[PDB]
Amino acid sequence: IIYCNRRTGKCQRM
Repeated sequence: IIYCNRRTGKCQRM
């Protein structure tokens, strides 16, 4: 996943 949601802040695949 590469999505960079500005809400949750999930940009990486950690």
